[PDB]
Amino acid sequence: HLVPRGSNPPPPETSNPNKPKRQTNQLQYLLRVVLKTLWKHQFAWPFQQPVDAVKLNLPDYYKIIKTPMDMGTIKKRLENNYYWNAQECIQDFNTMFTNCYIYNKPGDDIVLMAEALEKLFLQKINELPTE
Ligand SMILES: CCc1noc2cc(OC)c(NS(=O)(=O)c3ccccc3OC)cc12
Repeated sequence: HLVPRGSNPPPPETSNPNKPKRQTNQLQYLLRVVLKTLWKHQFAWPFQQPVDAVKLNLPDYYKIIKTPMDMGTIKKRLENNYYWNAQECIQDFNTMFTNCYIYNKPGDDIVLMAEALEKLFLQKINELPTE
């Protein structure tokens, strides 16, 4: 391991009692449809939890990525009704993807994984119900 255990940041928050939130049918769909389908995809597993820079030997990760996001966080945010609207959640997915494409080079296996999840994401977003 390039770096000691403990060198991960605290994960992104999944609750914030003073943050405004609302349940919308669009947020319900984000959980029930979008998250559940990407979650069980064969390429999801690197995205199901915060990047463990220690375990995975990416000691530079949190030098480069200052706004981390992952689908474990997003799943928790949806289940806990953290969001005010669908857009704040979509923002989280886009942040997760962009981080991957910033950190890695095009064609790297991790990027092909993210690209495939992103394709499916965008397909499922396409059918977002009207509020
Ligand atoms: C969002 C998770 C992530 N973003 O960028 C990464 C780069 C990684 O190692 C190259 C790893 N390491 S890994 O063992 O989880 C891994 C996953 C898929 C393909 C290759 C790979 O490690 C070489 C993870 C990420």
